[PDB]
Amino acid sequence: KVTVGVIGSGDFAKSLTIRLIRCGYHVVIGSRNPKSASESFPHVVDVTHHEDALTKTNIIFVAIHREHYTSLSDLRHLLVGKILIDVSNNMRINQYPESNAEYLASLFPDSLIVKGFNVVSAWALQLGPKDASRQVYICSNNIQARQQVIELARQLNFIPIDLGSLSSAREIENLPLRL
Ligand SMILES: NC(=O)C1=CN([C@@H]2O[C@H](COP(=O)(O)OP(=O)(O)OC[C@H]3O[C@@H](n4cnc5c(N)ncnc54)[C@H](OP(=O)(O)O)[C@@H]3O)[C@@H](O)[C@H]2O)C=CC1
Repeated sequence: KVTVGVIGSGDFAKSLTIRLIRCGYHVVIGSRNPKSASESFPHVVDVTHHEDALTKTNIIFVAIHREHYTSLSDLRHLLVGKILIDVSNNMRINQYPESNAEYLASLFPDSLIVKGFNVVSAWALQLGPKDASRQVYICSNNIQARQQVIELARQLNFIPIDLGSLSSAREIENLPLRL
Protein backbone atom coordinates (compact mmCIF):
# COMPACT_ATOMS: atom_id res chain seq x y z
CA LYS A 1 0.00 0.00 0.00
CA VAL A 2 1.07 3.56 -0.79
CA THR A 3 1.46 5.74 2.32
CA VAL A 4 -0.12 9.20 2.50
CA GLY A 5 0.55 11.61 5.37
CA VAL A 6 -1.80 13.96 7.20
CA ILE A 7 -0.66 16.63 9.65
CA GLY A 8 -3.27 17.31 12.33
CA SER A 9 -5.92 15.20 14.07
CA GLY A 10 -9.15 17.22 13.86
CA ASP A 11 -12.40 16.64 12.01
CA PHE A 12 -10.81 17.08 8.59
CA ALA A 13 -7.80 14.86 9.28
CA LYS A 14 -10.09 12.16 10.67
CA SER A 15 -12.46 12.28 7.67
CA LEU A 16 -9.59 12.35 5.18
CA THR A 17 -8.08 9.32 6.90
CA ILE A 18 -11.39 7.41 6.53
CA ARG A 19 -11.52 8.12 2.82
CA LEU A 20 -7.83 7.31 2.32
CA ILE A 21 -8.20 3.91 4.02
CA ARG A 22 -11.43 3.12 2.15
CA CYS A 23 -9.65 3.94 -1.13
CA GLY A 24 -6.70 1.66 -0.41
CA TYR A 25 -3.99 3.84 1.13
CA HIS A 26 -1.99 3.49 4.31
CA VAL A 27 -2.13 6.62 6.47
CA VAL A 28 0.46 8.18 8.75
CA ILE A 29 -0.63 11.05 11.02
CA GLY A 30 1.71 13.71 12.36
CA SER A 31 0.39 15.18 15.60
CA ARG A 32 1.80 17.39 18.34
CA ASN A 33 0.49 14.80 20.83
CA PRO A 34 0.48 11.39 19.13
CA LYS A 35 -0.19 9.33 22.26
CA SER A 36 -3.36 11.35 22.90
CA ALA A 37 -4.30 11.57 19.21
CA SER A 38 -3.89 7.80 18.69
CA GLU A 39 -7.28 7.15 20.32
CA SER A 40 -8.90 9.31 17.62
CA PHE A 41 -7.81 6.92 14.85
CA PRO A 42 -8.02 3.20 14.05
CA HIS A 43 -5.12 0.96 14.96
CA VAL A 44 -4.24 0.58 11.25
CA VAL A 45 -3.24 4.26 11.23
CA ASP A 46 0.32 5.15 12.28
CA VAL A 47 -0.02 8.17 14.61
CA THR A 48 3.32 9.74 15.42
CA HIS A 49 5.15 13.04 15.81
CA HIS A 50 5.45 15.26 12.74
CA GLU A 51 9.15 14.56 12.23
CA ASP A 52 8.55 10.80 12.14
CA ALA A 53 5.45 10.92 9.93
CA LEU A 54 7.33 12.92 7.28
CA THR A 55 9.93 10.17 6.85
CA LYS A 56 7.23 7.70 5.79
CA THR A 57 5.64 9.50 2.85
CA ASN A 58 6.26 12.13 0.21
CA ILE A 59 2.68 13.48 0.03
CA ILE A 60 1.21 15.21 3.09
CA PHE A 61 -2.16 16.86 3.64
CA VAL A 62 -1.68 19.91 5.88
CA ALA A 63 -4.90 19.44 7.84
CA ILE A 64 -4.40 22.45 10.12
CA HIS A 65 -5.48 26.08 9.90
CA ARG A 66 -3.33 28.79 8.30
CA GLU A 67 -2.70 30.51 11.64
CA HIS A 68 -0.81 27.40 12.79
CA TYR A 69 1.42 26.87 9.74
CA THR A 70 4.45 28.42 11.45
CA SER A 71 4.35 25.69 14.10
CA LEU A 72 5.81 23.51 11.29
CA SER A 73 8.56 25.94 10.27
CA ASP A 74 11.24 24.06 12.20
CA LEU A 75 10.51 21.05 9.95
CA ARG A 76 11.60 23.00 6.84
CA HIS A 77 14.71 20.91 6.19
CA LEU A 78 12.86 17.60 6.61
CA LEU A 79 10.07 18.79 4.29
CA VAL A 80 12.34 19.60 1.33
CA GLY A 81 11.04 18.03 -1.87
CA LYS A 82 7.81 16.75 -0.30
CA ILE A 83 4.34 17.55 -1.62
CA LEU A 84 2.28 19.61 0.84
CA ILE A 85 -1.44 19.75 0.07
CA ASP A 86 -3.01 22.99 1.30
CA VAL A 87 -6.61 22.14 2.21
CA SER A 88 -7.31 25.33 4.14
CA ASN A 89 -10.14 27.85 4.09
CA ASN A 90 -10.53 31.32 5.60
CA MET A 91 -13.55 32.98 7.15
CA ARG A 92 -13.46 35.98 4.79
CA ILE A 93 -13.07 36.45 1.05
CA ASN A 94 -9.59 37.75 0.17
CA GLN A 95 -8.63 37.73 3.83
CA TYR A 96 -4.86 38.12 3.54
CA PRO A 97 -2.35 39.73 1.13
CA GLU A 98 -1.57 36.25 -0.22
CA SER A 99 -3.60 33.07 -0.52
CA ASN A 100 -3.10 30.46 2.17
CA ALA A 101 -1.35 28.14 -0.29
CA GLU A 102 1.01 30.90 -1.38
CA TYR A 103 1.71 31.66 2.28
CA LEU A 104 2.52 27.97 2.88
CA ALA A 105 4.76 27.99 -0.21
CA SER A 106 6.64 31.00 1.19
CA LEU A 107 7.24 29.18 4.49
CA PHE A 108 8.55 26.08 2.67
CA PRO A 109 10.11 27.35 -0.57
CA ASP A 110 11.79 23.99 -1.24
CA SER A 111 8.62 21.96 -0.70
CA LEU A 112 6.04 21.45 -3.46
CA ILE A 113 2.78 23.11 -2.43
CA VAL A 114 -0.46 22.02 -4.13
CA LYS A 115 -3.84 23.55 -3.36
CA GLY A 116 -6.66 21.04 -3.16
CA PHE A 117 -9.63 19.61 -1.27
CA ASN A 118 -10.63 22.78 0.61
CA VAL A 119 -14.06 22.64 -1.07
CA VAL A 120 -14.74 19.14 0.35
CA SER A 121 -16.55 18.93 3.66
CA ALA A 122 -15.61 16.46 6.38
CA TRP A 123 -19.02 14.87 5.89
CA ALA A 124 -18.38 14.56 2.13
CA LEU A 125 -15.16 12.65 2.79
CA GLN A 126 -17.13 10.25 4.99
CA LEU A 127 -20.20 9.77 2.77
CA GLY A 128 -18.80 10.65 -0.64
CA PRO A 129 -19.42 13.87 -2.56
CA LYS A 130 -22.81 14.70 -4.01
CA ASP A 131 -23.16 13.27 -7.51
CA ALA A 132 -23.42 16.81 -8.93
CA SER A 133 -20.46 18.18 -6.91
CA ARG A 134 -17.62 15.63 -7.05
CA GLN A 135 -15.23 18.35 -8.21
CA VAL A 136 -12.04 19.19 -6.34
CA TYR A 137 -10.07 22.21 -7.58
CA ILE A 138 -6.31 21.62 -7.74
CA CYS A 139 -3.45 23.94 -8.63
CA SER A 140 0.31 24.21 -8.14
CA ASN A 141 3.35 25.82 -9.68
CA ASN A 142 4.94 22.36 -9.86
CA ILE A 143 3.40 20.39 -12.73
CA GLN A 144 4.58 16.99 -11.49
CA ALA A 145 3.22 17.52 -7.98
CA ARG A 146 0.00 18.89 -9.45
CA GLN A 147 -0.45 15.72 -11.49
CA GLN A 148 0.24 13.48 -8.48
CA VAL A 149 -2.46 15.25 -6.46
CA ILE A 150 -4.84 15.08 -9.44
CA GLU A 151 -4.31 11.33 -9.57
CA LEU A 152 -4.82 11.03 -5.81
CA ALA A 153 -8.13 12.89 -6.18
CA ARG A 154 -9.18 10.39 -8.85
CA GLN A 155 -8.24 7.47 -6.59
CA LEU A 156 -10.36 9.02 -3.83
CA ASN A 157 -13.35 9.07 -6.24
CA PHE A 158 -13.37 12.84 -6.83
CA ILE A 159 -13.30 14.66 -10.17
CA PRO A 160 -10.12 16.77 -10.22
CA ILE A 161 -10.42 20.17 -11.88
CA ASP A 162 -6.93 21.31 -12.91
CA LEU A 163 -6.68 25.09 -12.53
CA GLY A 164 -2.98 25.31 -13.38
CA SER A 165 -0.59 27.49 -11.41
CA LEU A 166 -0.70 28.36 -7.72
CA SER A 167 -2.09 31.76 -8.71
CA SER A 168 -5.48 29.97 -8.80
CA ALA A 169 -5.34 29.20 -5.07
CA ARG A 170 -6.81 32.55 -4.02
CA GLU A 171 -10.11 32.14 -5.89
CA ILE A 172 -10.28 28.44 -5.00
CA GLU A 173 -10.10 29.57 -1.36
CA ASN A 174 -12.77 32.22 -1.98
CA LEU A 175 -15.13 29.73 -3.63
CA PRO A 176 -16.76 28.22 -0.47
CA LEU A 177 -17.62 31.77 0.63
CA ARG A 178 -19.31 32.83 -2.62
CA LEU A 179 -22.56 30.84 -3.41
N1 LIG B 1 -13.58 20.64 9.09
C1 LIG B 1 -13.97 20.65 7.68
O1 LIG B 1 -15.01 20.20 7.31
C2 LIG B 1 -13.05 21.22 6.67
C3 LIG B 1 -11.73 21.78 7.07
N2 LIG B 1 -10.83 22.20 6.04
C4 LIG B 1 -9.53 22.75 6.41
O2 LIG B 1 -8.80 21.56 7.12
C5 LIG B 1 -7.96 22.10 7.99
C6 LIG B 1 -8.28 21.52 9.40
O3 LIG B 1 -9.64 21.83 9.71
P1 LIG B 1 -10.22 21.15 11.08
O4 LIG B 1 -9.91 19.68 11.13
O5 LIG B 1 -11.65 21.50 11.17
O6 LIG B 1 -9.35 22.02 12.15
P2 LIG B 1 -9.10 21.87 13.75
O7 LIG B 1 -9.51 23.22 14.37
O8 LIG B 1 -9.76 20.63 14.22
O9 LIG B 1 -7.41 21.76 13.85
C7 LIG B 1 -6.82 20.62 13.22
C8 LIG B 1 -5.58 20.29 13.81
O10 LIG B 1 -4.74 21.50 13.93
C9 LIG B 1 -3.83 21.05 14.76
N3 LIG B 1 -3.01 22.03 15.34
C10 LIG B 1 -3.92 22.70 16.07
N4 LIG B 1 -3.24 23.70 16.69
C11 LIG B 1 -1.95 23.60 16.31
C12 LIG B 1 -0.80 24.32 16.61
N5 LIG B 1 -0.98 25.45 17.52
N6 LIG B 1 0.36 23.97 16.06
C13 LIG B 1 0.44 22.90 15.22
N7 LIG B 1 -0.66 22.19 14.92
C14 LIG B 1 -1.83 22.57 15.49
C15 LIG B 1 -4.50 19.96 15.79
O11 LIG B 1 -3.66 18.77 15.55
P3 LIG B 1 -2.77 18.06 16.74
O12 LIG B 1 -3.35 18.44 18.05
O13 LIG B 1 -2.86 16.59 16.47
O14 LIG B 1 -1.34 18.51 16.64
C16 LIG B 1 -5.69 19.86 15.35
O15 LIG B 1 -6.24 18.47 15.40
C17 LIG B 1 -8.16 23.63 7.94
O16 LIG B 1 -7.22 24.20 7.09
C18 LIG B 1 -9.56 23.70 7.34
O17 LIG B 1 -9.78 25.05 6.74
C19 LIG B 1 -11.13 22.08 4.63
C20 LIG B 1 -12.52 21.65 4.21
C21 LIG B 1 -13.48 21.10 5.24
